[PDB]
Amino acid sequence: ATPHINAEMGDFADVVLMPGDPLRAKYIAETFLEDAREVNNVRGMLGFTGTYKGRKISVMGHGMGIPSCSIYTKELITDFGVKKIIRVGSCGAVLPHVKLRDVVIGMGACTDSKVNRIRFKDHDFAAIADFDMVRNAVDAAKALGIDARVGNLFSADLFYSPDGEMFDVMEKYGILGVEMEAAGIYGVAAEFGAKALTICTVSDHIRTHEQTTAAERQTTFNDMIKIALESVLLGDK
Amino acid sequence: ATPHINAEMGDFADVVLMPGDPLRAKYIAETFLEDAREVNNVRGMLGFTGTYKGRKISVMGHGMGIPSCSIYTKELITDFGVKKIIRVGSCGAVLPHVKLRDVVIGMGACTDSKVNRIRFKDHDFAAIADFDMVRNAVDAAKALGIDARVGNLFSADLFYSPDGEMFDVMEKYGILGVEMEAAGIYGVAAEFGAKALTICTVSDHIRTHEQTTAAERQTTFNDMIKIALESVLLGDK
Amino acid sequence: ATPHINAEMGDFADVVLMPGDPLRAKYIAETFLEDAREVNNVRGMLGFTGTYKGRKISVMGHGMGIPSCSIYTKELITDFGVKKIIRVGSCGAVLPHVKLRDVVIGMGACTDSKVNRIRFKDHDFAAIADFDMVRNAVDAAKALGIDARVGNLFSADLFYSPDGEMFDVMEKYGILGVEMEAAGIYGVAAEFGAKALTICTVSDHIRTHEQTTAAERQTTFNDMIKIALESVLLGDK
Amino acid sequence: ATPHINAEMGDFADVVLMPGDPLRAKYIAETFLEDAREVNNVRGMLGFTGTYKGRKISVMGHGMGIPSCSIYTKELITDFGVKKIIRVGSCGAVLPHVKLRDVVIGMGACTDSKVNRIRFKDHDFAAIADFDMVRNAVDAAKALGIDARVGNLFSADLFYSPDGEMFDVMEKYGILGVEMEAAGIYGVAAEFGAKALTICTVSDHIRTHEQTTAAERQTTFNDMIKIALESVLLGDK
Amino acid sequence: ATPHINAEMGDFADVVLMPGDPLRAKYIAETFLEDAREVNNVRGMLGFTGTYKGRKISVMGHGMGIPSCSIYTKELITDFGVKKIIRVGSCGAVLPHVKLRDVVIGMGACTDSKVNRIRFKDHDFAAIADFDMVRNAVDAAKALGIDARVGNLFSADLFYSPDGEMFDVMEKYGILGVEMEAAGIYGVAAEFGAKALTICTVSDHIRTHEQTTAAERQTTFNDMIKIALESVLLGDK
Amino acid sequence: ATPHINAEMGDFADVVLMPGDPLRAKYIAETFLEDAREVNNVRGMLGFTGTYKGRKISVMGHGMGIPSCSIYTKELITDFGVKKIIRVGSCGAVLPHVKLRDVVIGMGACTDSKVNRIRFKDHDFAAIADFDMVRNAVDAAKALGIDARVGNLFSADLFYSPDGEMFDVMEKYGILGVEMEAAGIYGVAAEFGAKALTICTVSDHIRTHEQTTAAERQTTFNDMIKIALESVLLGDK
Ligand SMILES: Cc1ncnc2nc[nH]c12
Ligand SMILES: Cc1ncnc2nc[nH]c12
Ligand SMILES: Cc1ncnc2nc[nH]c12
Ligand SMILES: Cc1ncnc2nc[nH]c12
Ligand SMILES: Cc1ncnc2nc[nH]c12
Ligand SMILES: Cc1ncnc2nc[nH]c12
Repeated sequence: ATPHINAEMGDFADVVLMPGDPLRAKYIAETFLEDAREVNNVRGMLGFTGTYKGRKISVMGHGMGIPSCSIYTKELITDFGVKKIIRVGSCGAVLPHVKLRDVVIGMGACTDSKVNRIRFKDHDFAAIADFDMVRNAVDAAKALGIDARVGNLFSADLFYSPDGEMFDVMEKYGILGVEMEAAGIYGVAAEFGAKALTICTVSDHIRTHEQTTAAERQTTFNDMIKIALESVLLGDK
Repeated sequence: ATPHINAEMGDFADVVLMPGDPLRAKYIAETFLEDAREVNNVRGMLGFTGTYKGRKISVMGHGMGIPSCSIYTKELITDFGVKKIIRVGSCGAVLPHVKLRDVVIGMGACTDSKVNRIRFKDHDFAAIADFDMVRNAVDAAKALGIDARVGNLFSADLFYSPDGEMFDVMEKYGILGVEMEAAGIYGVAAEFGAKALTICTVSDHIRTHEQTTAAERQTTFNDMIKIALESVLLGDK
Repeated sequence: ATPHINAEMGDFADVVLMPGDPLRAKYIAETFLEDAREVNNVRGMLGFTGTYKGRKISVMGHGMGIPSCSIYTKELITDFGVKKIIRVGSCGAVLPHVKLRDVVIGMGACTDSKVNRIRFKDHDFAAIADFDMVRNAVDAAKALGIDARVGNLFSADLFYSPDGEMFDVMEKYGILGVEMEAAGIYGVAAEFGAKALTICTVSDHIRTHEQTTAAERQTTFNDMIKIALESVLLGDK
Repeated sequence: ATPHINAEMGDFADVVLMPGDPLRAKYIAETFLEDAREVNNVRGMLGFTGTYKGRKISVMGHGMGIPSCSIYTKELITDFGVKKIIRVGSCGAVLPHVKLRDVVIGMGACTDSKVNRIRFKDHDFAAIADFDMVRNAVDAAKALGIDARVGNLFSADLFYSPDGEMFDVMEKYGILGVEMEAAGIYGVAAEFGAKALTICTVSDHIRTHEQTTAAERQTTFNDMIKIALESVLLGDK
Repeated sequence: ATPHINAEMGDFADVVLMPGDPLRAKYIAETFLEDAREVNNVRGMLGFTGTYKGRKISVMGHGMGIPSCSIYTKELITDFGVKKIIRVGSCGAVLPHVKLRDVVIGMGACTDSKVNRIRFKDHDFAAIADFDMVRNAVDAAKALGIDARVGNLFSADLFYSPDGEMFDVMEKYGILGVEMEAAGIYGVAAEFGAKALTICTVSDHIRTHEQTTAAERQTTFNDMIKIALESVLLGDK
Repeated sequence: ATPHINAEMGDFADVVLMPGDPLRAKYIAETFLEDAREVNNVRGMLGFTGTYKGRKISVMGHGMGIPSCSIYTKELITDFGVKKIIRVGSCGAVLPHVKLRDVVIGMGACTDSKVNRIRFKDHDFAAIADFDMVRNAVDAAKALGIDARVGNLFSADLFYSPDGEMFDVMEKYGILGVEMEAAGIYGVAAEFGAKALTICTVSDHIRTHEQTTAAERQTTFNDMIKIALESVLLGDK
């Protein structure tokens, strides 16, 4: 057991999907995992382990923010033998052509945070995902007939940022989506030798100002989850 | 209802106690509040509103890290008329003379986060608590015969910091406790026009390594909650 | 004798009031101290030690700017056993509701100086005053029927700042007064193990431009000195 | 015609291969392209356009350092309609498990340069390559029986860096190779909406300097060019 | 009259020598100027105007630190028609070969301060003296048979710096002397269109740890002053 | 022989002239030096040694950007005993009173590069030329009836800077010319104990782009070389 996870080695699979919302983890466990057992509830950060098409898989919330997901992923990698982490969340759109229900894969992640600079002698550390995991995700989305956009995400420390001019910048440099963990998770993965990937569905559009709500929205969220789950299956083969 | 809180203007008191852990907010509602009523459960961030010796009070977790509490404190302040936020949590100590279970009042909060620099044109913004709130807490503590140090806290972005030596710097400058929120909450308070104070219980020494133990946790934690609740009363008078 | 103070251990009281202007230190010695004795004149930075209602007190100018007062406060603390430093000066206001002659207590001090970043590994060090000293001053002020705001000051390196807009940022974050020392004095206090507090008289509005006028200066200045001197008494009791 | 490219729109292909040394550009043109025609001589930075298996392609040296290649890549993107830039060169390794002559694909590029911060409001921009180009290169390498590693490169501003401890950091964070352009080219591509990729062959090892014959170097360099060239064909399919 | 100088246009010469110590200004006025009249005493910062070999010359203290000298030089340049400022002070040695009684001329000045970054969009502004003034100084020293070293000075914000490793750095890059104003004065000169120069005599040796005291020491200080005075005479011709 | 210079100690003179474009190096050698012998061909960066009025002198292109010239200047200083480096090239002007073909001597060089901060503990290093070399160049220019301006140059990392407002800043602070190497060469020279100078001729004007005939350009370029060459002779005297 670690400070934020009350479980023991073996309780988690070597791969863990991680949404920001713990309630979302329970939703993933019951919707896609068979024989899912809760392996953690500390601070209400629900974690589950089960199987997908016979493969052992875990899913657990990481809370909101780089500081939050950093603790959890680190504890998973160094104390529970987790070798892969796939964040599955929502991001805000900045690019006009990126429509809602578009699955976004963060090959890289820009950031507002100072954590990677702390780690990298105040230089620029390019926070990137594991290449194979990105490829597995793209191929899985393909097999499912889903159009995935691979590019840069932006991990912000302030969901309510005082600088709105930054969004024009993110747009100029092609940032595909804005969220709050990717850069943090990739920094932890590189620091402790594991692999990570972040997948997002666009729920908000800071461009055309139009969030999402319909059966269609929830269908895209599940597609993302399937992409994540199927991508690990391809990784095993 | 805001993006992370499903409640309506009026569901919250004008003062809100906030621990990091949502499960603690619940325990506080059940232990110190009468007519406890759950006003939010989005993302499992349990929020309660009740009464303490006649005063309307609210208690809701804020999650871990500056990005997490910044979201909640902001939404409470701008959409629920919350005037005062009182963070009640745990912190690690760096000063040898600061022993476990000690109660620390964060008059100020240092940080390695970039949030305030982003707000303050990259200059040094002194993240400070509201003076009256600090004084109220100091007084409530004396009335309860409890010792309470007043000074600087350090809000870290990385619980698992790769910069060990920074703790020597914290010690040299008198940091009373190491946590992960104060500086963010104080930043938001100044930005959105509210008042805040962070009270922390010394859960361990970053040096010695002695995580919370036995039933000591409850007494001290209850003392902190007692100090914060009473301080709110002295504040009204 | 230190490099900038020709005095000997014992020439100074354990508490020292310090205005920026050396000529003010003299006026204070003559006006409020009995048995006033000049203990330093190096670089014309007049220093005095006398008695106030029986208490041994010292008053010496610290010059203008963080680099200047850092030198003096440091030498007093490390070579003359000075335990408490109380800066008593003037400040420009940025908040419309803060009017001229207002008395401000710097609980905290923001700055655009790099001194604290150099001390704090380039992180954010919250330059704060000693809590008891702030409280003593707030009380001394009430006993004198004087209004005194408590909050953040901004210590600027450039009196003639080429960044006008920064004042809007100061206003937005509630800076009560703009001066040029607080943050440095608080930094030195933490570094060398002493206590400090900065009290300022609002000499004008950075906006309106209304430099000190008539005999109002003397009354208010004397009120500030009265508040600082009395605060030292409440401190001993 | 631009400040450093004396040619007209159409003279270059929509895809440009760029070696560090200009001499290599002429070699590439006469060794792998057919019907090559010179298109630029300014500053001795030779430029060539021709075909590889029917595909129109251009090659030209980009010089050493982020500033040099930023000039050329920018002009090609905005004035000659270039859509893809592939830098082909050498790099030094810091990882023991990375051998000389190993082919490294830079999915991302870290850097100690300020060009990206100046572009990104002083935040962390993750300088990444175009994902499809990365996979094309990996698949082309596989088809040619060549082993290819994908990950981070480090673009140094100083070949003779005053800091030797930084190499330990690079190793700790998995940097595959050290060179001097990638982060700059990726920044430029992002700024002007184009795609870029950097492929390097491990020339030396900052570790234990091994040894390679001019013959072995020849083979490796041609493998890198074929990879690059075949990757372009895969991209078209 | 300006906020820190109680004088009127004409009271100062268009050239002003400035030592840090106001008492030193009086020493210069009486030792080298004929018919010297005090033109300022605000805050005890003595200023004088007289003639040297028939030329109108002024001398005035600037206090200690960039923040201090910035105010004074700015007020002199923009309100008293001063076109030239020559700081004449003392500096600490860092280079072994730079002996005591060596006259140092700061063609440039490095710094710890953030003031020039505030002015220069956070970039590197090379704080330099006016070339002609440097040349006049070198020629004047020559005519007097004095060996002047021209190079870089280092303007520190902290006379008592917490980082001693910086001195090795200053030494590695050939900094000839350490003081506290040059960089500030050069920033003001460039900002308001005037010319400045800083001349120093080495009084302390942070290398061999040996200050200076003798008739010889005071002879070198006067040589520096003569150099400054004679250099302006050459400037007029 | 070094990584970028295939020559041996003695092949170069203790003084090296460096133009941006390598083609210019061959021109300088056959137009102003006698008995010239090639000493380097690596990467097409031609090197030559010979004599000018009996004085041994070398010339070789340094490429574009701080990173490029830093490599070459460092190797020449540490491996070929070079004592003086004179960069001769062009620059863009931002000051209206600075006309095309004007000769500019860089006593100092500002920059937006991080190389000097990385070298100087993140402080402001004033990248300055060797004073004697500056005066030699000014005197040589005078002797040749050429007008020469002395002051700051700005070494940009990005020829195509995203910020256009910075040019206003440069103008406000008197920058005489914009180029891309000076600050880097001065940094290197300071690091390895050598002397450097940068001389530029105003090629274009970021203001109103005027016009110059290839003939006028020829004349101006030769004037700059003579200046440089004659300045070396003056330095020897
Ligand atoms: C609109 C917005 N801004 C910042 N971070 C976000 N994550 C999701 N949506 C976001
Ligand atoms: C090491 C550390 N960092 C931040 N918050 C903490 N609480 C307890 N220990 C902590
Ligand atoms: C503009 C300004 N800056 C710093 N200190 C001051 N006191 C009065 N006005 C001031
Ligand atoms: C140390 C270093 N820096 C930059 N590029 C390189 N290629 C090989 N070694 C290198
Ligand atoms: C020793 C020392 N350190 C820092 N600044 C100084 N000015 C003069 N002497 C000095
Ligand atoms: C804009 C710019 N940047 C860098 N070097 C230059 N030479 C001429 N113009 C230039």
